[PDB]
Amino acid sequence: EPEWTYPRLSCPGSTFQKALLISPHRFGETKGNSAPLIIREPFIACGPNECKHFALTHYAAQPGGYYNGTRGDRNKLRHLISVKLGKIPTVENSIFHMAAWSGSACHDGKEWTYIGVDGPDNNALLKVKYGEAYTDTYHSYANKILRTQESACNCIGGNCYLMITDGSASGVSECRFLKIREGRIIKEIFPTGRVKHTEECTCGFASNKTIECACRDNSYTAKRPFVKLNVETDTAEIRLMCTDTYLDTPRPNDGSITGPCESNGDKGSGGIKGGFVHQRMESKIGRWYSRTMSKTERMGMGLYVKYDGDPWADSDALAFSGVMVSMKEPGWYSFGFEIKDKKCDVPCIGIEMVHDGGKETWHSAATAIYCLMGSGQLLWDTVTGVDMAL
Amino acid sequence: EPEWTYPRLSCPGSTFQKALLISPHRFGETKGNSAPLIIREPFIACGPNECKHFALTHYAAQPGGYYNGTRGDRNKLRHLISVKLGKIPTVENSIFHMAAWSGSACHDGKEWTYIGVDGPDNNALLKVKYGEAYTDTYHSYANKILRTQESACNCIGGNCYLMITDGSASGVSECRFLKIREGRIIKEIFPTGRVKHTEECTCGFASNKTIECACRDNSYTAKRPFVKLNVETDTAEIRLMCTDTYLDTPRPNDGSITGPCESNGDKGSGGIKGGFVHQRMESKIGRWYSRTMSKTERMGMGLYVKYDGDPWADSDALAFSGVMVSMKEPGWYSFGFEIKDKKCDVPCIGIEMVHDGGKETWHSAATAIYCLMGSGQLLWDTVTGVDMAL
Amino acid sequence: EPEWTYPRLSCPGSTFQKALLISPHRFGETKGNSAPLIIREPFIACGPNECKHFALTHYAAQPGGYYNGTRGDRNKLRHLISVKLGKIPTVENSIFHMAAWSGSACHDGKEWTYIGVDGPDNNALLKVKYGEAYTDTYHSYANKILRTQESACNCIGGNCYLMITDGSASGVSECRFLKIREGRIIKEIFPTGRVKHTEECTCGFASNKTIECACRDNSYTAKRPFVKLNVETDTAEIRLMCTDTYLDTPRPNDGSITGPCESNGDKGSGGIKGGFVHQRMESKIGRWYSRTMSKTERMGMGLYVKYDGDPWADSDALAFSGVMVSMKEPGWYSFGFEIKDKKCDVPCIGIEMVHDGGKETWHSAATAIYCLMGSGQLLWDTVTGVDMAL
Amino acid sequence: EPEWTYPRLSCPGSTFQKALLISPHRFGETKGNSAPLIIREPFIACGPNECKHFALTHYAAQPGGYYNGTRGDRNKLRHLISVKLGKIPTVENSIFHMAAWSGSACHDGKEWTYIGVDGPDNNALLKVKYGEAYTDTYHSYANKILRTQESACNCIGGNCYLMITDGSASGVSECRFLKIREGRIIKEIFPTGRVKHTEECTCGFASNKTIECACRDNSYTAKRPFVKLNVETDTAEIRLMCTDTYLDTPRPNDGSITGPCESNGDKGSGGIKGGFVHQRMESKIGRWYSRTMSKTERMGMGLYVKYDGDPWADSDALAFSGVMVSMKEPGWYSFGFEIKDKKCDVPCIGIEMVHDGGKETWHSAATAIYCLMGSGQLLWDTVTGVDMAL
Ligand SMILES: *[C@@H]1O[C@H](CO)[C@@H](O[C@@H]2O[C@H](CO)[C@@H](O[C@@H]3O[C@H](CO[C@H]4O[C@H](CO)[C@@H](O)[C@H](O)[C@@H]4O)[C@@H](O)[C@H](O[C@H]4O[C@H](CO)[C@@H](O)[C@H](O)[C@@H]4O)[C@@H]3O)[C@H](O)[C@H]2NC(C)=O)[C@H](O)[C@H]1NC(C)=O
Ligand SMILES: *[C@@H]1O[C@H](CO)[C@@H](O[C@@H]2O[C@H](CO)[C@@H](O[C@@H]3O[C@H](CO[C@H]4O[C@H](CO)[C@@H](O)[C@H](O)[C@@H]4O)[C@@H](O)[C@H](O[C@H]4O[C@H](CO)[C@@H](O)[C@H](O)[C@@H]4O)[C@@H]3O)[C@H](O)[C@H]2NC(C)=O)[C@H](O)[C@H]1NC(C)=O
Ligand SMILES: *C1O[C@H](CO)[C@@H](O[C@@H]2O[C@H](CO)[C@@H](O[C@@H]3O[C@H](CO)[C@@H](O)[C@H](O)[C@@H]3O)[C@H](O)[C@H]2NC(C)=O)[C@H](O)[C@H]1NC(C)=O
Ligand SMILES: *C1O[C@H](CO)[C@@H](O[C@@H]2O[C@H](CO)[C@@H](O[C@@H]3O[C@H](CO)[C@@H](O)[C@H](O)[C@@H]3O)[C@H](O)[C@H]2NC(C)=O)[C@H](O)[C@H]1NC(C)=O
Ligand SMILES: CCC(CC)O[C@@H]1C=C(C(=O)O)C[C@H](N)[C@H]1NC(C)=O
Ligand SMILES: CCC(CC)O[C@@H]1C=C(C(=O)O)C[C@H](N)[C@H]1NC(C)=O
Ligand SMILES: CCC(CC)O[C@@H]1C=C(C(=O)O)C[C@H](N)[C@H]1NC(C)=O
Ligand SMILES: CCC(CC)O[C@@H]1C=C(C(=O)O)C[C@H](N)[C@H]1NC(C)=O
Ligand SMILES: *[C@@H]1O[C@H](CO)[C@@H](O)[C@H](O)[C@H]1NC(C)=O
Ligand SMILES: *[C@@H]1O[C@H](CO)[C@@H](O)[C@H](O)[C@H]1NC(C)=O
Ligand SMILES: *[C@H]1O[C@H](CO)[C@@H](O)[C@H](O)[C@H]1NC(C)=O
Ligand SMILES: *[C@H]1O[C@H](CO)[C@@H](O)[C@H](O)[C@H]1NC(C)=O
Ligand SMILES: [Ca+2]
Ligand SMILES: [Ca+2]
Ligand SMILES: [Ca+2]
Ligand SMILES: [Ca+2]
Repeated sequence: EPEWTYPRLSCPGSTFQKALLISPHRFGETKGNSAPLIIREPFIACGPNECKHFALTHYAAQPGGYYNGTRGDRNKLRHLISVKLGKIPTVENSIFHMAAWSGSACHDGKEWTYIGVDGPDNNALLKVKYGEAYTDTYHSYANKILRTQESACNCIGGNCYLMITDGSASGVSECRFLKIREGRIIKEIFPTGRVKHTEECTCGFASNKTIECACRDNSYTAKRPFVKLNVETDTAEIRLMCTDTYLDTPRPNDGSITGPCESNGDKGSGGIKGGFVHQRMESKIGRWYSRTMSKTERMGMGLYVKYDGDPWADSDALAFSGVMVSMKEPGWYSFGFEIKDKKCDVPCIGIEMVHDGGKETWHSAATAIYCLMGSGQLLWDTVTGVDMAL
Repeated sequence: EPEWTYPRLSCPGSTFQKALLISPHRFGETKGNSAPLIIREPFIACGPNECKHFALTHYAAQPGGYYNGTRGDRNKLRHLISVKLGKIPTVENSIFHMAAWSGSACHDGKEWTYIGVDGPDNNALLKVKYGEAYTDTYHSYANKILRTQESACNCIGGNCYLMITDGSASGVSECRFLKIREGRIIKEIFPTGRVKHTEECTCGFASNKTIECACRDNSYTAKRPFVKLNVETDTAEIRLMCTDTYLDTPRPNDGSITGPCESNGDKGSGGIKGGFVHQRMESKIGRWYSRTMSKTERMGMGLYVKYDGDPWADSDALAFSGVMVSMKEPGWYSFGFEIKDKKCDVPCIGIEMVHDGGKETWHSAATAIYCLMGSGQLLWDTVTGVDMAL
Repeated sequence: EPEWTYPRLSCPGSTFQKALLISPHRFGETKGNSAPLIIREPFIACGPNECKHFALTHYAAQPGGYYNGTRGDRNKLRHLISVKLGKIPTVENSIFHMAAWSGSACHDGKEWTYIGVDGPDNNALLKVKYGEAYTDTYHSYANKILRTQESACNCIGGNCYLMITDGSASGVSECRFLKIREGRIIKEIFPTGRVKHTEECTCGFASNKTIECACRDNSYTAKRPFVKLNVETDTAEIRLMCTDTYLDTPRPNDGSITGPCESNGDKGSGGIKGGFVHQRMESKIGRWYSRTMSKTERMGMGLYVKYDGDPWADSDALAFSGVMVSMKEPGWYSFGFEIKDKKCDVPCIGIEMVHDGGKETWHSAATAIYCLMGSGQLLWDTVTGVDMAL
Repeated sequence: EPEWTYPRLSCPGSTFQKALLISPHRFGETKGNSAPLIIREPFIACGPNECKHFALTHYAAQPGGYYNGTRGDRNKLRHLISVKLGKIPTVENSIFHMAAWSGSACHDGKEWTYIGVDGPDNNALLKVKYGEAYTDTYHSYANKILRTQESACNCIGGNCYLMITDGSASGVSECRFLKIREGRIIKEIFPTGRVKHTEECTCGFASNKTIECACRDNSYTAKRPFVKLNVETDTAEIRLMCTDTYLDTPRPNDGSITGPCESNGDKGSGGIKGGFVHQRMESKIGRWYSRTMSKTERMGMGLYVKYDGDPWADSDALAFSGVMVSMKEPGWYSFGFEIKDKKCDVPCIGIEMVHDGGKETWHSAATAIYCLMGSGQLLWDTVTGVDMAL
């Protein structure tokens, strides 16, 4: 019989390495006979036995004749799909969980919870599934596009925690946290602090008592807002990441934002979902982050790390760990997830690599995975190997 | 070991919402590489661990060369098929249960029961299959196209109840109920009351004591015949629904059929199978129905609910719960099924959205899913997104 | 924990009915995107939990460019493949058990045994697999094409019995029986009686003590040789089926072979594998057989039945049960198999329907299934629905 | 719960026979609708319930547009993949374990261990994965293409032994052995003796005490270096095989290398990985090897055996056990693996049959399987049946 699940100490290791590429569109050419789903916003969640690869499909394959509109975001056809990690997400392999143009998922130890937001922009609806059953919803509270993590949610003792948000992308977007248990919302958590704009949060456990998320401010700053959730007291505070190594895109030169830690600075309009995962140690806490190689475009992806301290107060640059994606390749969304080993947890970062040929062709993505493994320096970058002309 | 299942209290919730679209022909294009089966009359039936998506195929794929005939109903090629709900029903994903040009299925908590009618129009044969084995048959009794539900049948305590009917579709078709147990028919129940013409009943549990069916008079009325089946005494009775919200298609204007409740009215000729599903609470029962948005065409699909009362006597209009399919998309057969959550049941409605381009091109169908979830109003509607020309 | 398996009493029923068609080539057209394996000699075997559909593929799909040679029999590419019954045997769905141009399989209650013969004609080799492991072989003893049942073998108390044979197709072919236990040959059984030519035997249990097979004489008679295996004493006798209803193809007019029961008669050169399954009752034994509608070509397929008596001595015509395949459709190999219901066994007959366009096109087959179900007369025939020009 | 596995006595048997052909490119034609992966360096590794078929893909299918590069070895796209043995390794059937341009895997009785080396030629990285989790890494030690077995590694009592090597392939490559446990490297074993150049060892258990490896000197000899690894003391020693039946390709004429056993000889430059597998009896051990039928080209594959004796000292020619691939078909890499039967182990040899049409067309491979089964001589040989022009 299955127990609830808890964050365990991390596995030993001092560096990340290239783990695995999932590039479906290597098989999307017209010469071929394969049918990979057009997707975006991939993310991964692992339970005690499998890891699932999730995405939002446009309900189209390549090749096909429904490309037109695949470079949009919300519509009545977007679905949350998954396959077992390491399987190519195709028409036959994928499972379609629910209609949703925004999503999340997480395993509590007994069951999968699936999260999908759909509906009209002025009144969207967060839906929840526990296994195969629809169990609860949540309503827009700002009437300006309710949306969620695009990342794994996080469960502890059967309590699953989920960031949601609502409000103008180019203005105020106050996020809330949901406390979900066996598919049903049992508490809403309103953060305090710097709440102006928080979205597309990437959250993991820093401890058995705290969740941390690095988030996106699409409006005011290239600093990432940084949430701290206290799971023992069901309360949350958000302050900007003080680090000179600004993690959003677009962004100014590192350390060029003058003033106190909460200062917004410039080139802070727009943003990108960023990767963040915890290395939990006995007397240490490892914080691993990812950001675009370009300060302006979605190209390349870098790995950064900082042990200990307070991300709210420390202005120190993050340590640069290595190049995961070269600047000559697309570097879009990235996310954190952990694989459950037998006795310990393995932290990993995934990378969405979008094939963008403009609005006059199909628009989709591959997923690069990096994971904490062994000692040394990160050794090799990743390429999609896709030529969109085929 | 497993035990027999019984209807449970429904899960908490106040409105339906868009769950899931299964739209195989989104990958049905010449430009592509997939092979979705040409099907019609879909329905869903869920068990303690799996929900299954059934349909009647024509034993052809799109694209393919065997379109001719796919706009017909009965032939030697038709087979009851299924995929796990959420999977695209393609040549490879599908499983072929039996030859059938009319079907049903249901889980008793121990095993799947599958039901398929095939054979000549003047001597059809209902076949029962329990798991992998074929176990019993029922004979035509009117020699006018013996036929069954096209929706999930209903199992309580190992006993599965099923509507069957036989007769001219422009005249009399007195239906019967079969009591099946572990694949074998143990009692025929002959309903009393308004028996002139019943078919394509959508049935579900109103309690541990009563099964209710909303049906189709293809001959005499636009009101749906409404079966109450007492499961304790194995007796059944039919009267027409009194509600001014007439549920068949075609139909006249709401509340325009004058006279006592049993009055047939104008626009009786013709019909369509309608969604019906139960919401079982503490000491009240909600009844959820679906009808096409057009009075005469198979376009659109609206949701309606009515808590309590006797459906044989309540002239009251049903409450309009929302638009599931717009008047600009096809709305064909609809059906009710329930999903099993950990401790309670989730009431759902499925809509068949047929792609119809005439007898000179392929003729298949998508399936839209709406389920009780959360509170509020029903928000978004469903399109199939299919271009029948691609 | 699993027990060994034994023949149980049959399920009640007095007639066969059309159960299920598996016609992969409905999806083989060039307009399509599917890839069904080119196969022949299909057969089915069921264990306590699933039923597997077996065949010998030419290691080619349709469409493709390896048709040339698919109208042959033995080569270094022929394999024994299977899928779960009701699944279309395609390149992806099928599993490849072993190289073999002749085969058999059966479940003992704990495990699958697979049988495949390959090698050169003058020295072929019978191979055995127990689950995934190759466990034993058997050698040609006549150097003239060692070959086997093309049908399910039969297990009792963990002992699986298998017909094999060797020798000229147009001359003498003395069959032997193998006693196999957990993948290894533990006894060879040499029949006595009329041993001149016995091949492609279709065997089932007539009792907990006897196996009966109806076989093919390709050389001397259109009567089917009829084996009786005694499982309590590991001994076997073969005599010709005395019945006027000659079951082989080609064949003379019924009852036209004058003389004693063992008389060969004419039109007895050549032959066809014929279907045969037992209806085991308390005080009765049902023997169900199938034979071509044509007396000369492989067209149509008929169902016959006789209760009780001695098939060695009785000259009475078999009772005609109905037309399974019309004479306007191909009727090639047929076979018997039983599905295990919960408390009882269900007898069924399968029919190989070859698409034969000559040697200048592909050459493959679909499988029609009929099964004992309910009372009355067999109601409907089967068609492949395939146009080989597509 | 499961327990650790140990080598068991082999099953009874005296000769190998043709088991199974996996030839994906039989469905690789333009005329068709399949998508087999372009792979090379296959190998098999079996566990207590499943046997897995591994390969290194180039992340492309046939037909497809990414042929260019598929005749190379190392690039960022290469991934270790697998299907259950008997399944066609296509885009949909496959699972992508990790990025790797050199690989291995093995089961300890509790879990799969997967091994993949990727990275720059001058700083490769071996990655260890235990089930779903990445668990450890090993670094280049010569900065000359760290690389591993390309065959199953070897687990006894939870300890998995693996050969790795690093060095110029036209010079020195002193190999090492890694002792892995539950994904983690717990000891490096540095072999003594003839260490000049070892690589691509094919390893297997000779007893509960000793692992034996037949390897490849790509530089100095056509004799195979032969590792004896004592598993009790974790020490290893290498000397060359003395047998006149030299096993590398290219090679000179048998018994033409004159001198003591350690003598290198002519035609040392170049090499190929060879099949090697153990047959463990009461108190004797058979050693089965494979070598290409041509002295200089990668054509054909023959089987050889030698019961007992010391392979470091036995000048005796090995007994020729048969032709598996004719001199008219490709014979590339070969490898040994064992299948687990109920109470004993089944020794097997796998052959890589590469389809080579030059650097201007696709470059992939089939896999032939031979296993110990029954007695006699080895009968039939294997073709792949592929036309590289289709
Ligand atoms: C239609 O009819 C069926 C059959 O009667 C009803 O199903 C039963 O529903 C009741 C609840 O109404 C169930 O009783 C409960 O069982 C709980 C344990 O879960 C399992 O229990 C056994 C094994 O322990 C299993 O065999 C079974 O399948 C259950 O899944 C108990 O924990 C509960 O007891 C607690 O609750 C109350 C106080 O709140 C008290 O009884 C106790 O003091 C205790 O605190 C509870 O008794 C019963 O198990 C169900 N049986 C079956 C076969 O399903 C349907 O509810 C009914 N539908 C209606 C009425 O709409
Ligand atoms: C390499 O090393 C391993 C570990 O020592 C050996 O594996 C053992 O092999 C022996 C046989 O040589 C096994 O002993 C036998 O166990 C049988 C039962 O099967 C299971 O037993 C237990 C549970 O009962 C399980 O834990 C285990 O995994 C087995 O699968 C017994 O029935 C046998 O006993 C009978 O046989 C003889 C007489 O013939 C007597 O011992 C008894 O009187 C009795 O009649 C038998 O003892 C042992 O279980 C194996 N262990 C493991 C962990 O696998 C390998 O054989 C060895 N390889 C070599 C030597 O080549
Ligand atoms: C916070 O989450 C739980 C809080 O209890 C921690 O998990 C638990 O960890 C303990 C020990 O780490 C486990 O207890 C036992 O440990 C002994 C060794 O002393 C061992 O022999 C037993 O077999 C047993 O495992 C306990 O089972 C485990 N529970 C679960 C559900 O995992 C967790 O480590 C904490 N997270 C941290 C510290 O980051
Ligand atoms: C020949 O095969 C076996 C020979 O024993 C028969 O199967 C066995 O049948 C008996 C009864 O049919 C089963 O015993 C028990 O029956 C009682 C009822 O009296 C029931 O309450 C028990 O639960 C139990 O089932 C026995 O279990 C069963 N064994 C197996 C392995 O199936 C079989 O019926 C014979 N075949 C014939 C007669 O055709
Ligand atoms: C809706 C606001 C938000 C910020 C602009 O848009 C996101 C940015 C997009 C992006 O930056 O690539 C992709 C996301 N799919 C989108 N989210 C939704 C719900 O549409
Ligand atoms: C045969 C009577 C019945 C009522 C008109 O026909 C149904 C009409 C249906 C319809 O109105 O679309 C299609 C159904 N598939 C068909 N059922 C059968 C068994 O043919
Ligand atoms: C080899 C003798 C036998 C009788 C002519 O041939 C069978 C007849 C063929 C047939 O009658 O259709 C098909 C069988 N695949 C074949 N068996 C083998 C092993 O090739
Ligand atoms: C790099 C040294 C080694 C020996 C020549 O190369 C091998 C030659 C092999 C060969 O001879 O065909 C192909 C192997 N895939 C390759 N291995 C790697 C890691 O590239
Ligand atoms: C459809 O089939 C009928 C016969 O069944 C045939 O007469 C008709 O021409 C076919 N239609 C087309 C468009 O080919
Ligand atoms: C293969 O790729 C190289 C560059 O990587 C390119 O120069 C060459 O032309 C390509 N070959 C073909 C046949 O296109
Ligand atoms: C698709 O783009 C076309 C241009 O090809 C444009 O006319 C239209 O806005 C879009 N239509 C749909 C259905 O997406
Ligand atoms: C296939 O048939 C061709 C004719 O197209 C003939 O030349 C030859 O005998 C056959 N070849 C193979 C490889 O089967
Ligand atoms: Ca920003
Ligand atoms: Ca009507
Ligand atoms: Ca004959
Ligand atoms: Ca050499």
